[PDB]
Amino acid sequence: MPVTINNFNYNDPIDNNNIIMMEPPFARGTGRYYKAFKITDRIWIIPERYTFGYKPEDFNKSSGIFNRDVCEYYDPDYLNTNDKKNIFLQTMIKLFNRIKSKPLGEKLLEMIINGIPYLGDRRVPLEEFNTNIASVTVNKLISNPGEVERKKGIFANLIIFGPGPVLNENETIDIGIQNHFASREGFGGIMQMKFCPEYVSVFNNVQENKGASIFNRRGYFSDPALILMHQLIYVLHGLYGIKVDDLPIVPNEKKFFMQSTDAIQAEELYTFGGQDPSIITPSTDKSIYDKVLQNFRGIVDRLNKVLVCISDPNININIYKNKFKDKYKFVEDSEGKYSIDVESFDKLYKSLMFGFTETNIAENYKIKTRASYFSDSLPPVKIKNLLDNEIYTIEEGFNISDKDMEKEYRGQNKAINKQAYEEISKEHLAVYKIQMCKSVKAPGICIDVDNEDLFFIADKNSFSDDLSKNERIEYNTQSNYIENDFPINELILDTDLISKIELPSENTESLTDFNVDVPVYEKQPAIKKIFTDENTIFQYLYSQTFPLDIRDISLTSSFDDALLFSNKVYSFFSMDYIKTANKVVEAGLFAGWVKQIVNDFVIEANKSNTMDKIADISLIVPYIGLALNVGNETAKGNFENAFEIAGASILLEFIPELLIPVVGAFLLESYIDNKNKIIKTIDNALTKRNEKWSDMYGLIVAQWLSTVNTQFYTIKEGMYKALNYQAQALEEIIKYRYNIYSEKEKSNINIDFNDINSKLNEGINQAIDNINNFINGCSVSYLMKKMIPLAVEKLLDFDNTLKKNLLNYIDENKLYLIGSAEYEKSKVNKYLKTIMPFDLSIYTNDTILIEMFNKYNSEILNNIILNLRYKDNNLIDLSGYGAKVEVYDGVELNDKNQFKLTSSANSKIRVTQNQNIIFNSVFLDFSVSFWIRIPKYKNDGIQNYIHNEYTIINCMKNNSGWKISIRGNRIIWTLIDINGKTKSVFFEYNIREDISEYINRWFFVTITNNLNNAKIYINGKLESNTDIKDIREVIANGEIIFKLDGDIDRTQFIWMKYFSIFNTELSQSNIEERYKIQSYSEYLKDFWGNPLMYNKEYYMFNAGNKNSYIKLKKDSPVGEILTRSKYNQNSKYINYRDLYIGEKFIIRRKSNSQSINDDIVRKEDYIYLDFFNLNQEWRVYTYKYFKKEEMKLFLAPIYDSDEFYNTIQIKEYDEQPTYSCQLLFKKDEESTDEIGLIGIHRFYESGIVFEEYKDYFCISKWYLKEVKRKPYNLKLGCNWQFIPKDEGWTE
Repeated sequence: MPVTINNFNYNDPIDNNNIIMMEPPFARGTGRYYKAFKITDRIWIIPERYTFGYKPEDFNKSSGIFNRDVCEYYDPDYLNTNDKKNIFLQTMIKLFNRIKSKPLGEKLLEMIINGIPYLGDRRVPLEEFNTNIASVTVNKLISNPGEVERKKGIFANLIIFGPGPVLNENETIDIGIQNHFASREGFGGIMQMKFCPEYVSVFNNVQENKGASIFNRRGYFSDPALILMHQLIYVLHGLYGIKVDDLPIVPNEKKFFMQSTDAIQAEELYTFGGQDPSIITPSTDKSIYDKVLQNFRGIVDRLNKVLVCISDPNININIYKNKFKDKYKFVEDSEGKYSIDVESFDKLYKSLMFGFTETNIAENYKIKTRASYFSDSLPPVKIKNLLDNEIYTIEEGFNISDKDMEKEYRGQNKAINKQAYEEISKEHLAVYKIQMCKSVKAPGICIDVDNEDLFFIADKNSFSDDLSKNERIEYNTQSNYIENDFPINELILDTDLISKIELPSENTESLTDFNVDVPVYEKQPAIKKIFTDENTIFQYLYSQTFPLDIRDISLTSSFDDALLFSNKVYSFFSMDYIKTANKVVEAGLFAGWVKQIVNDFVIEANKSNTMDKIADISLIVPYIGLALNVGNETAKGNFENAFEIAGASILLEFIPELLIPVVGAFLLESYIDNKNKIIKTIDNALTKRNEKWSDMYGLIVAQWLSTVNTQFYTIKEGMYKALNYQAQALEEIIKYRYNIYSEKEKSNINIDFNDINSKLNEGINQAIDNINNFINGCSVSYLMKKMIPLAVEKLLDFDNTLKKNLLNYIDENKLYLIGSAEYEKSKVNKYLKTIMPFDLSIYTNDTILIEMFNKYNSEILNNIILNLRYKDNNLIDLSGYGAKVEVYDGVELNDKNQFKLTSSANSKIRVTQNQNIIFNSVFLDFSVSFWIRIPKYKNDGIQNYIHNEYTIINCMKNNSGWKISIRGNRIIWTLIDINGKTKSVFFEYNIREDISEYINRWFFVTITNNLNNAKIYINGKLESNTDIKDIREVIANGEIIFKLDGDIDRTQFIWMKYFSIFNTELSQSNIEERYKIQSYSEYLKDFWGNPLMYNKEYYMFNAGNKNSYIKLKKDSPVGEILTRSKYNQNSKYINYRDLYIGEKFIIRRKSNSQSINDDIVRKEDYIYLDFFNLNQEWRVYTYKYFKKEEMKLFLAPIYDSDEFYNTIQIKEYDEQPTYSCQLLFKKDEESTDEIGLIGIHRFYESGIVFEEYKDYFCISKWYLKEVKRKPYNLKLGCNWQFIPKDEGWTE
């Protein structure tokens, strides 16, 4: 039969059957009875204020509190009269009907009703049903008081009292005697409950978006009749007796900003559900499991031993034995002897522990609840009337589809309903506050902070170290890993407990001994003063807030001034924003000023890709340090620089000390002489090692989740608060500016505040989205980088020791006992090689962590191993792992990451790596990318060109590795194989073809090998490929040393720019992006790729013609174009074109010619390109009003016209990187429109000597298409390459 609610009023006469006057167990024998109603059998409601342990004066509000976590509300005038008691009882009936509606409520019930507590705790022999114990029975009055008093015994399972002296507090107390509890040792007892239906908690969410664009009423409130099932699941645990006590999670209190909280056991963590039960280590899980199993076996022994009761003759035997067997799910043998089935007990334990939880109940009932135990909270709000059927419907609840609210959880939104659910005045709320004040005796600055805002950091005393126990293993031992996931189909298969037997009656004899212990509660002070000077969130969020009674303010960027003056506020935005906000305008431009300041606020709050630079950083929020200052004072300096040089470890202000004990070795002393069972022991040892790997990973994950995410969530909450405060301050300032003036401007220009409020809220929402994404990525990066390697090191050492021990054992015993051994030698040599990969999907289930972990792992810029970059005249790895580099300050290098390597031993770079990261078993898969410049041959050393072999990059550690060699016109990549053979990759440049653009030029090279193929990229394309299909099984273990390692001529020096080695697959669509990112630059390029320089000798080169230059004759000053020649010296071995030809285009200025001062780079600079010929000065001239066609520029004598603007402009006209420039001679400065397009014209120049047929490159309207469609300009007369002279190139 389904559970049935009995409906009746409060003034009904005492029937002594359904409305009795019992005595609560904690009342002992005082003699003050209480009326009590029953809803369902063994579920007694008793409406009255809980007064067992509290003083009568305790109820009124005082300066004290009870517990240091929750915020409390006092009220003495609750449940005063019969009307209030009747309303309480009606609300209880309504809530129970709401619970009974859904099938899951019926499953939760019918389980705390049919579960009868065992008769008698351990202080009784194994053959007695000692009914006279305070944890079983209570006494009820039969006769009307005054002449005759009788007491009869009545059973119970749950007694629901009223609220305590604090309405918010709800608890489920149990019964225990002489400091020993029968509710934990598999027995169970009657339990009480405290409750109040009206008041409910108010929570909030961050990731999601609120329905309304307002923060006056924000968040949600918890639905009544769902707080109740939390207490009922606690009651079910206590009643079934599995409320085992074990290691708590103590909050650390060794610092001045730590949270103070009472210890919390696993009972409060196993029922809240979600990701919280994952901070409970599997060792503690198995310990609890074993304790529960042992207790149940003990009760099996007691139940099989008991045979007669000597207290109440009315009690039967066989029916009670059958009922207890049904309750505990035992197995009855044909001889009447009970037992325990391991699978049945495991199923029961999982169903009772993981099967029911608050998150699952909320998801089933479609009710909004919090995300985790460690989360935000808000002051509570009451409900005006829970009985009015227009507000709360027992079929749906707060989400009535009639009023169009069953969507997006609209029913429980505080802002949208806003009318039927009053708030609670803060004139009676008492909270635990901490007063943080400066070291000075009287600073005038003493800040208050709630205890609910500080950082919660766990302590290392709360994590067990069962890994270090010496383990004995034999062929009969298999260890089962207990899961932490509940399939909801268990209850479906159970199907409403059809097989349960009807419970026996509740009429037994009365009790005699009623001695039982009762708790005593005491108040605490609510003020705690500490002296601190380390500025943090608690010191910035207060300075960002202005007093309520002030009217006019003015933002400023001085935190010291913000603390000193209450008039000003602190703003971490830009100085232009501060100036705009401080500006004062007139009535004419008020609307324009308002729009401008709102747009500026939105743009300033929306920033995600600041300082787009070649560096490998995806996203960053550049005002977190300026707004919060969390860590080692990240506010000062550059947050971007600090992040890029310190990794993700700079935000946190307390680095946890990990607990990674060394795991104990195995004791495989089974000593089986025959029956070849040693293989079973070996396999069991391997499985046990796997389980220990899993346990260590779980421990690391639990500690991470307990500390790091908590601190980062506090950071995110502070960010939300700061942004909201800034928006509110801006709106208040705008309102004051509007209100300052008289009615004239109000009538002339009209504006409403709702539009600007909505715009500001939208901006805040977008900014919070970006900040949340950044913080989540940072947290996952820290987890994957700074914690796992230590664990994998410890497990690798343990694996080595275990392999040695197993090898010694097998050699000493089994090698002689059994001939066949090579199979298990191969097993112990191969299986113990590969490590178990990490995977968060096994140790966590909720999508919030998994999705961002997957995104981080899919990201390609988070897989750097050996990020080599220049930073402060030193080489520091930017990968974040931390590698030791040995260099001195004597050497001098350019800032833009330039390395020069030669045969001299003076230049020495030593790198020691932390190659203990999760290893790559397959290997044969990586990439190496770098930028090279190589010298040129000087027609000397044919042996050097042909025979010589040299290299600068190598990895030779265990006589098998890989290296990259460079020859004269060759690129080689050699890898070694354990067998003896070697595979090599060859590439070369054509030099007899007379076409070359790589020689003495920067060139990007990438080598990428996978299991299938090894590929070479030099320009983003494939030219030469060869197969590496052979399985090499050679892994790079040692260091890589950068040196030629050969004493040769000093004339050779190799230039290197950017070394990056990836252990990740780089197949395609990433190499080209890397090329573009690392080659993109604002400045201009030389012939080879160096920055364009001033006062540098230059010569003409264009891709249109291979032989053209400008030369001025030594005898006579005439400049013109002649054809180029080859090298004058004859050399049949090799030949090349001539380069050091023509006249220089030096930028010589008489005012500043030597020691030019550092200037400021500006786009489209005004540069004059004129050269000097000894004492003759030339002038570049063009006839302003030219009427001819194809007219050359004039090299004229000196003219006294310099104030006129005949400047030359330089730019680019192609998207992809190149080595060329675009020159322009703009005669009119304000020519905002295009004067003309490109024109290549065949021209018969009117030369006196001869009519030269040239291809002149002028501004003509005959080739509009090229520079109108704007492709990548590679071939044109608009190249104008500037080729300097340097000692690297020998004439």
